[PDB]
Amino acid sequence: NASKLANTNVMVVGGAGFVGSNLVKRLLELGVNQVHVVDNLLSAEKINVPDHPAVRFSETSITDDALLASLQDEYDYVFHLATYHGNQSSIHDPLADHENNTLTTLKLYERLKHFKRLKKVVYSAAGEETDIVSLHNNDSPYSMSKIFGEFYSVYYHKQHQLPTVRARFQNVYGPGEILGAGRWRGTPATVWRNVTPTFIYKALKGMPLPLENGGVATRDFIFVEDVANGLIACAADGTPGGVYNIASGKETSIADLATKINEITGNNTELDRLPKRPWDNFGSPEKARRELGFSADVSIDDGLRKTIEWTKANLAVIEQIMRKHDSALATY
Amino acid sequence: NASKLANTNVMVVGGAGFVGSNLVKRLLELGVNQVHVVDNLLSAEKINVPDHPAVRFSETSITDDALLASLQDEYDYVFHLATYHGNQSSIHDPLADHENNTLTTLKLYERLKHFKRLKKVVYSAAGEETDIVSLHNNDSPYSMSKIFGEFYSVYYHKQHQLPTVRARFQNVYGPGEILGAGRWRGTPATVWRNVTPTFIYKALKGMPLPLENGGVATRDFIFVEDVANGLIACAADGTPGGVYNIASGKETSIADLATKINEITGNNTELDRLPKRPWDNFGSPEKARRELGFSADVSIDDGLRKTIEWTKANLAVIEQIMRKHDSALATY
Ligand SMILES: NC(=O)c1ccc[n+]([C@@H]2O[C@H](COP(=O)([O-])OP(=O)(O)OC[C@H]3O[C@@H](n4cnc5c(N)ncnc54)[C@H](O)[C@@H]3O)[C@@H](O)[C@H]2O)c1
Ligand SMILES: NC(=O)c1ccc[n+]([C@@H]2O[C@H](COP(=O)([O-])OP(=O)(O)OC[C@H]3O[C@@H](n4cnc5c(N)ncnc54)[C@H](O)[C@@H]3O)[C@@H](O)[C@H]2O)c1
Ligand SMILES: O=c1ccn([C@@H]2O[C@H](COP(=O)(O)OP(=O)(O)O)[C@@H](O)[C@H]2O)c(=O)[nH]1
Ligand SMILES: O=c1ccn([C@@H]2O[C@H](COP(=O)(O)OP(=O)(O)O)[C@@H](O)[C@H]2O)c(=O)[nH]1
Repeated sequence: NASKLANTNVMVVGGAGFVGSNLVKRLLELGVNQVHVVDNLLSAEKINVPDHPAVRFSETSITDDALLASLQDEYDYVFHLATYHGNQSSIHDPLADHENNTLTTLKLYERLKHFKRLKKVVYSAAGEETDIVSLHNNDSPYSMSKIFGEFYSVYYHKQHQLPTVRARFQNVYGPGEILGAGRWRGTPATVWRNVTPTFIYKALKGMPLPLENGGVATRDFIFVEDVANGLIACAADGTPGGVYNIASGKETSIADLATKINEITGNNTELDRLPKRPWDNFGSPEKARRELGFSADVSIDDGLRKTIEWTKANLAVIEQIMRKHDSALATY
Repeated sequence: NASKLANTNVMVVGGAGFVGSNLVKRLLELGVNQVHVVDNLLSAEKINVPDHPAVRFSETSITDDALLASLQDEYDYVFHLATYHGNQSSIHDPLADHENNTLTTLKLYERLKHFKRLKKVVYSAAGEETDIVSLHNNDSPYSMSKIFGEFYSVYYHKQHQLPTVRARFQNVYGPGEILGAGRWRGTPATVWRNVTPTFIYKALKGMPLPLENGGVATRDFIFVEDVANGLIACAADGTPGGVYNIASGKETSIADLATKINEITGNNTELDRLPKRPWDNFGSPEKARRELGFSADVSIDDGLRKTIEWTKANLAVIEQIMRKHDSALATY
């Protein structure tokens, strides 16, 4: 990254969220002058937004015309992390997705296009790096919104010199991701938002972890603190118009993820495991390493321990948050 | 195409426009039961929408929630031709483009997704056929909106079986395209909307045609009546989820276009021409021929004659329409 960020003014759109909150904490620790958090708490909890003399919090949508018109050219860096969480919610309501996942990026970039203090605008794009995409195998409106944000990022850079850097990451896990965070977004995935926190929660309650299909599917998990540092490196040193995978380069099967969670938590229950076959089943981190000196080196073992310790410490709070969706969960 | 369209109920979004109006006239002549024209007249004139017992006209945006909620499952075919006209206007105001070029397709498809009477939804996509696209060399928000409409067309077909067919065409010319049609959209291109009507207008006024760079650039022009028939063929016989170039397969240089316009009109003024060089400079029509039996066979010579005859007959009306933008044109 850098202390290029020291004493700077930063906006984090979506900064009350999982990746966002973690980014905000890291920015504060790097000595930034200001974080302007813009977040509508659609998929977040206000407890993730510090009450801090340096942290200004606008509890508004980044699509709000008044808010946009009120923005001043007083930012060195903008991190655009807002999204409509996530695939399942977006399928359920593509219009809610569009408002909070496509229009967000367009109206934000439209406001920022003539700002001159901006050094970098870092857009969380989802998951060497190529800039060719298929109309097919976009499984959700969410996936289309994310890709549309990359189209916008490239356009605004070429047309208006908006200094955009697209940061592609996926399968982020760690402290600050709260099952049930924010409003009901249509489906049980509002609760059960990703495999890692679902597994950690269930394991801490001594419950059998539900392995789907023997858990043969693999993912390149990345610890959230590495993602924060990756985003910061993109800001500091990322080439305007450019794109970087922020990735661990290491794949872990869901069976193995489950196994590790159970052993750390001491959850002594059965795992419906199966051997991975060739027909059962990722981005290279080399560009970010070479160009930004960035490496995501937190192992799945270290990362799971830190996540579990945080979950344990905050279990009551998380449980109380989850419970707000009990009646919608029963209706589904 | 077919008389598969005989006695059917059809909606034409954007049906007061250039391609739209021509499509509506051809539908009426093929004996359709109903055309529901939905058009906000943003880049169109109401004189292009017939007052007809069979033609219902909603002078509303297709994004209007009330209108969308009011739509009944009473359509056999939908043609989605609305756009924010065009590249230049979209650069000027990407937000106006988005509203009338991206959100249009999404909210339309969202309403139509559970309609069961629908045989085909034909989307005008702009310009064998591949479904791979680059984030680069999208010159405008318009170009991004058009591509986003293809993402949506593919998604809605795969997810909801919406029977979409993407019709890719460009450089359409002919009767019904009126210089200055609709509202001021920010730039002189509101008047001077395309090279062909600009040239025909100027030539009829005995003015030198402004050839840019000796006119070496070439385009595959297509007569609007061939485009209408191409759209109808897509509706009748196009494969759901699929895409077709609707194209002439013949390239004409702007110098040659200018030359032909001058000779038909008898405009006896100079042309700043240059020889085309290899470094100075299109979609195949074969898929549509093979699969739909569709061929765009109107030559540039025949098409220009028909267009010029229409322009001549309607010159006063067109001039009066153009004049509404005099004060915005002077301000630009
Ligand atoms: N977590 C992952 O593995 C993952 C993977 C790939 C990409 N991403 C991307 O990373 C970014 C952050 O995701 P996250 O996991 O922190 O999820 P998240 O839901 O916790 O964070 C998104 C934040 O955006 C906010 N938001 C939603 N609509 C808004 C609007 N209109 N205006 C302002 N804020 C709004 C939410 O309230 C939330 O705080 C997103 O862009 C996402 O697409 C995440
Ligand atoms: N003319 C060409 O060479 C060309 C080339 C490639 C693609 N296309 C595509 O063909 C289609 C028709 O283009 P055209 O040349 O007839 O231009 P056009 O401007 O004449 O027609 C577009 C129509 O859409 C209407 N419209 C705009 N916003 C609307 C909204 N929100 N709701 C309903 N209607 C709305 C306009 O009022 C207009 O009648 C468009 O999709 C365009 O992108 C045209
Ligand atoms: O309760 C769960 C939740 C998910 N998974 C698996 O964990 C993986 C999660 O993948 P990812 O987070 O990348 O998103 P997804 O692929 O599901 O869209 C998938 O293989 C799921 O089958 C599981 O076994 N049990
Ligand atoms: O008054 C004009 C208008 C345009 N043109 C040329 O005609 C072509 C029009 O191209 P097209 O319609 O496909 O759209 P464009 O390429 O301009 O975006 C371009 O080469 C222009 O330089 C011209 O010579 N004189």
